[PDB]
Amino acid sequence: PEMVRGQVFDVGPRYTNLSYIGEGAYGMVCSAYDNVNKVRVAIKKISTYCQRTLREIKILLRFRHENIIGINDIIRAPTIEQMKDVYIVQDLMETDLYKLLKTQHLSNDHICYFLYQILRGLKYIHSANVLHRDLKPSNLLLNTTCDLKICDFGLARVADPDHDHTGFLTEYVATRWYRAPEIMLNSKGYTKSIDIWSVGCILAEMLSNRPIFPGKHYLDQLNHILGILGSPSQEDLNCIINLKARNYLLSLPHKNKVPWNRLFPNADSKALDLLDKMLTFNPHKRIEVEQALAHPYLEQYYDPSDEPIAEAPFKFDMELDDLPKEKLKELIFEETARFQP
Ligand SMILES: *CCC(=O)Nc1cnc(C)nc1
Repeated sequence: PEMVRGQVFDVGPRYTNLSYIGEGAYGMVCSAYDNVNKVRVAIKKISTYCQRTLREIKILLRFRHENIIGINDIIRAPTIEQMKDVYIVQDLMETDLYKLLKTQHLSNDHICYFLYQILRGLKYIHSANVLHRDLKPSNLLLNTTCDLKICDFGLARVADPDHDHTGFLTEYVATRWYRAPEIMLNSKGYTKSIDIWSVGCILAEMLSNRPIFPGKHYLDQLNHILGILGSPSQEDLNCIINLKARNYLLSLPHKNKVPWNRLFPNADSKALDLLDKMLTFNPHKRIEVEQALAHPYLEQYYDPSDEPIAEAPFKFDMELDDLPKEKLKELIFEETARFQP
């Protein structure tokens, strides 16, 4: 079996000429030559498993969309007893939006096209009643021709708006700078509006190459958001019934709105109108994915007949959070069976 940086990376004879790329949310990621399809591919090693691995595999195997990364193949031992590592093989993409924004200024045309493809993929995900819940530049892959694919469904959930409410300062898992204000106030992140806020943050980041709300800890994230949107209105406060959340907001000094054209003096005006609508404080007033696609900023691309939806809503058969470790390993084994000879 092949080794990389002193660690086993056992992808069978189909995949050769490994090159170490880095670490991801799962572990070691390499590229390799696929001797069947005659292209280099990306392979990630997954090494007591995590429910996030099963979630990712089940979703990605069910989804089929141009702007969502697929799973091409899965490598594992032929039996549960021998199964230790699982390797997930995917299209090799030149880069991701995190790397690209650290080095490259985007033209307005690239911003527009990237945003289109993000929302086109998101339309499909939300049409399946799924929330990605960790949209951010590093989860947006790009090829040499700037085709964009959304990746990492490890924190995804089925939408559940009727059970979205929670108390003030409830802990949350998803990446801090991309969290909607309501996560810190009264929301579990079980509604589609959670993902639109992340997309808004990504749009702002494409406009300036800097994250718009770089909070350094949980409540600092909310104070960055309020420092630009300004104090919420009476009406938007009245929507927050929880007293600890409400009263926290009422305790703050008045903050003025920072106009988008002052933060982004080089931006297209239609881009800033759409940004405003995605970065709306009140999640009920926030624009939805289909409205966003229909916004004038995206008029060159918008074509709902070419923005497909999922054939059916997605469902987890069992509730993943209460499965023991043996049942989780057993389910991963079953979900990956279709790739065995
Ligand atoms: C979703 C994140 C991801 O898969 N990123 C990634 C990093 N490196 C390569 C080669 N492919 C994908």
